Amino acid sequence: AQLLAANEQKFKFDPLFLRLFFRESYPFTTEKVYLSQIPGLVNMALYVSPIVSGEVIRSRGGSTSEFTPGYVKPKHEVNPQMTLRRLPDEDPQNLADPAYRRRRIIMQNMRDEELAIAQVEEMQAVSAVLKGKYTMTGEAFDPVEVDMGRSEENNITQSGGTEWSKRDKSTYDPTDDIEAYALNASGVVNIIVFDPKGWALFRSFKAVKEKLDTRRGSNSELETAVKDLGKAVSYKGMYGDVAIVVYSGQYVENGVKKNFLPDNTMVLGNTQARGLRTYGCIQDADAQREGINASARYPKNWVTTGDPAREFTMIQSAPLMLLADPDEFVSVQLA
Amino acid sequence: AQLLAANEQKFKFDPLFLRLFFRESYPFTTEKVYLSQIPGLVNMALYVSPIVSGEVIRSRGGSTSEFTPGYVKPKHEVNPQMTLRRLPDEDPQNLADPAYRRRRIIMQNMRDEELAIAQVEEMQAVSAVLKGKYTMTGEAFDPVEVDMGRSEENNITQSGGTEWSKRDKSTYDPTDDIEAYALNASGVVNIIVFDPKGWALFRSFKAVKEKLDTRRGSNSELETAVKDLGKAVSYKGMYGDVAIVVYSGQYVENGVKKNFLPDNTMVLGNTQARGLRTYGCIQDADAQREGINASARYPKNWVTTGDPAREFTMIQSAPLMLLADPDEFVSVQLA
Amino acid sequence: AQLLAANEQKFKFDPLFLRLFFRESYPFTTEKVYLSQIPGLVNMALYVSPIVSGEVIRSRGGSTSEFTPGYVKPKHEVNPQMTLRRLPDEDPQNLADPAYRRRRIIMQNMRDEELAIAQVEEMQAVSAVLKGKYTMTGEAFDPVEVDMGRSEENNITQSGGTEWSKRDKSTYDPTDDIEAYALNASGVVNIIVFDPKGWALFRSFKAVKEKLDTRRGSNSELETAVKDLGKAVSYKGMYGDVAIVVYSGQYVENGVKKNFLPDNTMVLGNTQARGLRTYGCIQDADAQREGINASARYPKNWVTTGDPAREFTMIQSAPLMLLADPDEFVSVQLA
Repeated sequence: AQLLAANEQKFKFDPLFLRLFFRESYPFTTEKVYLSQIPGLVNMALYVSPIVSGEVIRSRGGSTSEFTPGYVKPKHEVNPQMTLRRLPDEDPQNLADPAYRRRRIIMQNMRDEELAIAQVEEMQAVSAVLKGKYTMTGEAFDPVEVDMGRSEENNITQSGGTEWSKRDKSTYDPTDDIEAYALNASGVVNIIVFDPKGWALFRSFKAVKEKLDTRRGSNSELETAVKDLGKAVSYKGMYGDVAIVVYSGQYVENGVKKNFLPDNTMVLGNTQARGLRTYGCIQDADAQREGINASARYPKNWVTTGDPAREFTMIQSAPLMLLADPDEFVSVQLA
Repeated sequence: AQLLAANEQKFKFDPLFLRLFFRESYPFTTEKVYLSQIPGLVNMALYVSPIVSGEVIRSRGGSTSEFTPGYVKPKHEVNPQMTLRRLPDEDPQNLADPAYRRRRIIMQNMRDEELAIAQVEEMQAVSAVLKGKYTMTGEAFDPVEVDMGRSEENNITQSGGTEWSKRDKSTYDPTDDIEAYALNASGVVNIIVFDPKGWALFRSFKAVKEKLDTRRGSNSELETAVKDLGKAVSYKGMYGDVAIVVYSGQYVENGVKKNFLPDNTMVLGNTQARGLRTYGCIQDADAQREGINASARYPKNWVTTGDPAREFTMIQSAPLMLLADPDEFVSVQLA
Repeated sequence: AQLLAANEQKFKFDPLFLRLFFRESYPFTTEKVYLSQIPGLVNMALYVSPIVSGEVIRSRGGSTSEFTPGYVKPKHEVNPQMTLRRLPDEDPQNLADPAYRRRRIIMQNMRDEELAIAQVEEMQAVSAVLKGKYTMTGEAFDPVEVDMGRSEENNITQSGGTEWSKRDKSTYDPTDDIEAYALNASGVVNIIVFDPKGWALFRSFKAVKEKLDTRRGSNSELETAVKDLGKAVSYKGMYGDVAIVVYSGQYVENGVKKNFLPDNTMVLGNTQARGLRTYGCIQDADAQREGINASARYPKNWVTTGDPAREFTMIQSAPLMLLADPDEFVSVQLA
């Protein structure tokens, strides 16, 4: 089989959430995850006279710790009936060699599952900032609930007497409403990312556009982060001191697509809300022998025999996407 | 005759339609086309338990996976009496020798036939993604039809009820219509290709003019693709968020030049579609003898005798320009 | 461990359907079964002009493709414990060597497995020609439907209108019904395979008994199949231009006998009806490293470790028994 060092991927394709909210990463050296091992936040100074030594500061963080991550693991065959994509300006002379073809196929595969893996921690963050509840289920999985510690005002839906859909589309000003939503944000609101169908309702108000600064160039760094995701994310403009993003990326189930966000929903938060990227041990006998129990991803290649007589490529990880302050975002289910 | 090494062109002049959507290519090592060998689409990661168990991900090609390549041969003769094109910086002195005469006329031929066949792949590609229907006809060839699988919702016709011509050119704003036609796109649209006639009635609205971006163009490296083949391809700027482009491509019929697209017909879709460039095998003795049947093009030359005591040059190809998801585009039948 | 040279079967138990309808066999090299690659039939040649360029035969036509094979892999074990089944007329002194008895028991083990896979293909074939539609399902092998394309009038039921039980066994004659069901046969019918208990009532009509001919010897070679499976094949005699046989074949379920023909069934068809014996790929990496992907059967023997410290025996296959023309038979459901 192939050596473990064959990990030539070097691609950063985090779908709009791992690349903006969960910059920090904390792998774990133990199977389960203990939340109480995060570094945490620090107090003021403990002002003291310069004659006596003071007390030592210790940061612990949170109370509940005993969580357990999901353990997805994609596995794939490399049956050399694979019709290789014709790389431009590649000589067909190398196409004769079975070894080059096999290496090409396994490298294509590695990309295949690396696109297959990103989605799970993607909707992990989606569920994180949608309600702050996280249920993980599945066959042969022992479903687990995760409570992030959210309040109920972070999930207010516009469902009263007056809604954005059943009022004036010309004279109403959505601002007063957006600050009414963002007042209980535990911080400055900075991202008002939209679901496109919901944005269709939002933009219907003209009062948006006479104040919508949709100048090219969000802030000169947001586009430096979002152009790579040219298929799923789009940037509208400035609503003054804040940015507007429309995201319609889709996760595909066994046979059909599905959008990550609920249709008529929007969320409020900030670009600097720190989010944890905790991972778990890789319970591979080989991994313990190579001291890589603490990592994010793990490739493997091996040749089985007898019943499934083939050779396979293997990935496994433990994503338990977390956010430091669940209440830093408020979710409005539009109506 | 000249050998197979006489393939020194290495020029990429595909007019805007093999470059924006079908960037990849899949030659086949079989006479027919099987979607089973197509990698297809990635799937979920399937939350599962630890090492206790594990199951293989298997990617299907759907139900229909049989197709007939569009195999075709242009033929030319090398009659050493044809008048040579007066290229610049071309010395007649090193042209008097028949050796240069022949090697230049054969090459000028070579070019004009890949130009014709390239027109052909573009024609079949636009036929496929203009409505989702697609057909394969030709004299001395059995008629063939291919269904891309386009949904009925992505073939909207403007003529029904509410056209664009009989509205007020000063107040009727087409942002509402473009958004209502882009909602059912199965993906955020960013390329808004127009036709030379249809663009006029669209742009006629004054509300369009002010919001239009024209400052040098600020989309992407697409400008590099546009300025190369700028003859039939025109670029205006940004619709606020998306690219506005007018295509005026032409193809040579029996004796008449005809536009690539019907006049009042618009295409809407993404800048990163997944488009297939499948090819059949090269059904001839020699290519099989060097085993290069899996390729886009095949040049070859000989001198045939007896009844046609003359020399001939062939190009063989077999395209079936194909699209994974027909529903990531919508066809607006304007009027 | 024994190699692939352990192929010593030479046993023909093709049960009355492989000799009579399924004469020709063809395994592919691609995973799916495409009918568009059958050799097809050949018609009468043409009287070509003496000295002229001729025509090349092109024997294709009829796609009807894209059917998936019925993969089956029954396992067995070679624990050298059981007393051998004493082979008639074999040298017994060499039984002292345990290596010989191992090489004998592996053969005996392959014998039962090939009997079982013949059982698989036989209830596949009978299920093929009784209604057309063929459903194959099982654990770890998802349900699969294969539709032959039989018209609704190929499965006439005697219960429709007048049954045969409420008929005089001393005055009524079944002839008119015979030609009535024989007209929509897409060919002459000369086989009337019966279910013996539903055929006793067929004999119950007096006219059948004397109208049946009992001259020793069939039309041409019908006894050839009869003399092989004498315990379950019987040839009753002649009915003018149609030959009467009764099949009483049975197969093992997990531990029990089941009959092949449902009680009240008659089938009418032609001796020369074309039925393919298609076979699928062998999904075994060893096959590709020996390039034996195109085969009907595949031996395999290896040694398992850790939990099941045993040695296994394997024959993997995937029959997809097929009819060129589903309307080539009439299955009258008696009543």
